[PDB]
Amino acid sequence: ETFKIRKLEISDKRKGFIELLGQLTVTGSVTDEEFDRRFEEIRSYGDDHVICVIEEETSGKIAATGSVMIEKKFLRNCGKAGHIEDVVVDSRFRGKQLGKKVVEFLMDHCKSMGCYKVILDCSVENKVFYEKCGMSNKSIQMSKYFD
Amino acid sequence: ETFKIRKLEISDKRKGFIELLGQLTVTGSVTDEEFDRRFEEIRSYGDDHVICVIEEETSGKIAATGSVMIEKKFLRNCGKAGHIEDVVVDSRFRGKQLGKKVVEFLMDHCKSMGCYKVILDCSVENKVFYEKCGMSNKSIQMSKYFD
Ligand code: NA
Ligand code: NA
Repeated sequence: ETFKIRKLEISDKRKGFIELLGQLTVTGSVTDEEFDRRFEEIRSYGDDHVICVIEEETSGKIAATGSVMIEKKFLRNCGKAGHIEDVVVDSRFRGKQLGKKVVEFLMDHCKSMGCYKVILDCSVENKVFYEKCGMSNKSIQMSKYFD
Repeated sequence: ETFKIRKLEISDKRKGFIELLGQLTVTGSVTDEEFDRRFEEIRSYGDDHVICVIEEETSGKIAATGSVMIEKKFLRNCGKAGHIEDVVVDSRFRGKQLGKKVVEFLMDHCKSMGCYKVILDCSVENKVFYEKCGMSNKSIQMSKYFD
């Protein structure tokens, strides 16, 4: 196995991208039409919304992924914060240090865009993983689903 | 005292908006030029990035504020999640139920836009406040500042 890190491309709909997201949470059965629609809506944000993928070359499937959306604010001298989302590594490839590579790629992008911070939410069990990526836990997440 | 809830407007730079944000965290001394630049960059996102303010009428200053940025995803059938940010109530006006009004305004906007959830981060001490707004705490926030 060999791993290539890069951004999501429109052809990744045939490389198990949506299937890998399904290891994080419900995707539904996303059609090619819908995949392309939402790919172009995200591409429209340019550098303010980046999806990283790692492809495993032999299988030609996506092995890991993570996203970041840059939020412009008024505080912090009209600063910018990165929100890292949708980080998932295929269970087959856990222990291969792919999730760190994804997170670092997105942190590198946000530092380069002049963000003052990056944040993400995780389970209590995954705190120590993200501490290894230089992060700290000082707040909690609240959520409301419109189920 | 009388309170009017609405969206941020370009004239709010003269109504203590940036001063109120300074009760949450560092703003720096944001110029009118920079305020207008960043107001128009956020306005450009339309319904995908809403800032709510509550003005206290007698003083004509902003008494509370909160923001939401809608993130488009591929999971959840190409769903949308609302990220509520930058929620702050002037210390003078705490106990007047303004923060609930702000949060509910932003949740109402996200439900109307078809989001499947809304999330935000808070201190452990403020968990119970947000539980009163119908939210639940099941994850933690990790952060990295580029200080
Ligand atoms: Na923004
Ligand atoms: Na988006």
